[PDB]
Amino acid sequence: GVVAAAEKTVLYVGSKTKEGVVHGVATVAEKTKEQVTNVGGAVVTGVTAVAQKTVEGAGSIAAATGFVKKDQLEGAPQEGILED
Amino acid sequence: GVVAAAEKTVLYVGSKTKEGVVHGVATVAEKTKEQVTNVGGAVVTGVTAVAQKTVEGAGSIAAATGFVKKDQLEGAPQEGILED
Amino acid sequence: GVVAAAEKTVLYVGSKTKEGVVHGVATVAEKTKEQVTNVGGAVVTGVTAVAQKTVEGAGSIAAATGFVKKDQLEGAPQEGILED
Amino acid sequence: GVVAAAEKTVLYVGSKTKEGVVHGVATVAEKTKEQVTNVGGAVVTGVTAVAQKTVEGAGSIAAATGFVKKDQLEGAPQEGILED
Amino acid sequence: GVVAAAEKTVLYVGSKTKEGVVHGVATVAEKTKEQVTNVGGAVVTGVTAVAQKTVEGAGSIAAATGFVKKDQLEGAPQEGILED
Amino acid sequence: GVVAAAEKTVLYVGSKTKEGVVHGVATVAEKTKEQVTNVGGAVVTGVTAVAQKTVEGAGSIAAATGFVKKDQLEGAPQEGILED
Amino acid sequence: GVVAAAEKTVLYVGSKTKEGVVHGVATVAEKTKEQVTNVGGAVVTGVTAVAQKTVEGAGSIAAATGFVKKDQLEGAPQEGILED
Amino acid sequence: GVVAAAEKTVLYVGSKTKEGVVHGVATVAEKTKEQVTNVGGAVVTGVTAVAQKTVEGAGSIAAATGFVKKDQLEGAPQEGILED
Amino acid sequence: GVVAAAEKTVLYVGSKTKEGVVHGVATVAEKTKEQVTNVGGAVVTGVTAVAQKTVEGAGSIAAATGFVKKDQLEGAPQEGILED
Amino acid sequence: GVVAAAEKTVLYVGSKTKEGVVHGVATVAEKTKEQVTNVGGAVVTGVTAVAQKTVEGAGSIAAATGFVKKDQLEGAPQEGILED
Repeated sequence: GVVAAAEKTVLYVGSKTKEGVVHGVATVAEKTKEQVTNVGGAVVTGVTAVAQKTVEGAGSIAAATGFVKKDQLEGAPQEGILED
Repeated sequence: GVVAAAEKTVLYVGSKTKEGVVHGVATVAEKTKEQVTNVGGAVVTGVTAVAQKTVEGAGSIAAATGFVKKDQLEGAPQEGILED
Repeated sequence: GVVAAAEKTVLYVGSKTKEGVVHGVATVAEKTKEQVTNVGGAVVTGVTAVAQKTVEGAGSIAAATGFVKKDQLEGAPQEGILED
Repeated sequence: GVVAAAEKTVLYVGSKTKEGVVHGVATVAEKTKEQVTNVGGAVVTGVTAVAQKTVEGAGSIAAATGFVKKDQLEGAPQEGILED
Repeated sequence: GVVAAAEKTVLYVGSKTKEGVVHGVATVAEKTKEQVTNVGGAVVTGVTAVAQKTVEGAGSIAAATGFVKKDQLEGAPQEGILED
Repeated sequence: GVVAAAEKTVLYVGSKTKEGVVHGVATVAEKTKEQVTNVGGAVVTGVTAVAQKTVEGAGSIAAATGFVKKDQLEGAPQEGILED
Repeated sequence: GVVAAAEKTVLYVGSKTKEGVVHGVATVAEKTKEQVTNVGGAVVTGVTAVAQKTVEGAGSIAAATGFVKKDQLEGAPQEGILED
Repeated sequence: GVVAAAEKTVLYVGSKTKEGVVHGVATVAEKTKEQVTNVGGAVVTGVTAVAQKTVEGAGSIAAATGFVKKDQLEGAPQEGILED
Repeated sequence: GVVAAAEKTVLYVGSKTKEGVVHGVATVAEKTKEQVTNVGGAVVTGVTAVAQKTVEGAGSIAAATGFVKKDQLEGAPQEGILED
Repeated sequence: GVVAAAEKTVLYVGSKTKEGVVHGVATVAEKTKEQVTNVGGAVVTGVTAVAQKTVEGAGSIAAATGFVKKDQLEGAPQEGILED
């Protein structure tokens, strides 16, 4: 793996790794408006400076699935009515 | 793995790793408005400076699933009525 | 694993690892408004400077599931009526 | 594991690890308003500077599930009526 | 495990680990307003500077579940009426 | 000056002023080193969250003058010798 | 000056002023080192959350003057010798 | 000056001024080193979140003057010798 | 000046001014090194989030003057010798 | 001046001014090195988020003058010798 060896008989020996890293982030937001309206699904908004490492599995960042329907032998409606 | 060895008979030996890390983050938010309205699902908003490491499983950050329906042998409605 | 060895017969030997870490975060929020209204699901908002490590399981940060319905042999409604 | 050895016959030997850590966080919030209204689900808001390590289980931070319904052989309604 | 050994025949040998730790946090909140209204679920707000380690179980911080309903062979309503 | 008047025959009348004010300050300092060496002058360091108001005089914050020499009818030496 | 008057024949009349004020300050310092060495002058360090008001004079915060020498009809030496 | 008047026969009347003010400041400093060496002058470093108001005088923040020499009818040396 | 008047026989009347103001500042500094060496002058470094108002005088922020010499009827040397 | 008037017999009347103001600033600095060496003059470095208003005088931010010499009826040397 990540090994460092020196055999003396100034000196520098080094091994370094980086996986899933986020450095310096600077952000300014002044006059922001955000509306979210959902009825029967999934919504993901506003994800900033996120890091991850997964070894023996599934890695997911900002993932949205509306719905999972695995039935066996009723429906699944959604109704976003808006009027004026 | 991450090993460091020196054999003397200035010296520097080093091994270093980084997995799932977030450094310096600077954020300013002045006049922000946020509305969230949901009826039958999932919503994730505003995730900042998050880190993770998972070894023998599934890693997920900011994940939204509306609903899971695994029945066996009724429905699942949602109604977001808005009027004026 | 993470090992450090030196054999003498200035010297520096070092091994260091970092997994799931968040460093210096500076945040200013001045005039912020937030509205949340949900009826039958899940909502996650405002997650900042979070770190985790999981070894033999599932790691999840800011995860939302609307509902799980695993029946066997009624419905599940939601009604967000708003008027003016 | 994390081992450090030196064999003498200035010297420095060191091994150090970090898992699930949060460093210096500075936060200012001046004039913030927050409204939360839920009827039949789950809501998580405002999570800051949180760290965790789990070894033989599931680790979750800021997780919301609306409801779990595993029946066997009625419904589950929710009604957020608002008027003006 | 975490071991440190030295064999003499200035010297420094050290091994140190950190799991689930939160360092220096500075927070100022001046004029904050917060409203929470729930009828039949779960709400978690305002979690700051929290650390945990779990070995043979499930670790969860700021987790909300609306309700668990595992019946066997009525309903579960919720009604947040607001008017003006 | 700052006056407020109301003449009735909900009401709000208000006059407010702010001069030399410092609001919410959050600061974290983790591993800081500072060396100061002076021989014949003035040094000012590390001034944070300071406010002042002066009306009929001179206002000064973090002011350094090396020396004032107003003689009338010897010298003024300084010697910062450093060696290795 | 600061006056408030109301003439009735809910009501609110108010006049308020602020001069030289410091609000909420939160500070964390973990591992800090500071060295100061002076021989013949002035040093000011580490001034935090200080307020003042002066009306008919000179206001000064964290002010350093090395020395004042107003003679009339010897010298003023300084010697910071450091060796190794 | 700053006046507010209302003449009734919801209402809001307001006058407000701000002079020399500093709002929310968030700062993180992790591994900082600072060396200062002066022999015969003035040094000012590290000034943060400072406010002032002066009316009939001179206002100065972080001002450095090496020296003032107003003689009338000897010298003023400085010697920063450094060697290796 | 700053006046607000309303004559009733929802209403909002307002007058507001801002002079010399600094709002939300977020700063992160991780691994910073700073060396200062002066012999016979003035040095100003590191000035952040500073505000001022002066009415009948001279306003100066982060001002450096090496020296003032107004003699009347000796010299003023400086010697920064560095060797290796 | 800044006046606001309304004559009733929703309404909004407003007058607002801003002079010498700095809003939201976000800054990250990770690995910065700075050397300053002066012998007989003036140096100003690192000035951030500074505001000022001056009415009947001279306003100056980050101003450097090497030296003022107004004599009347010796010299002023400077010697920055560096060798290797």
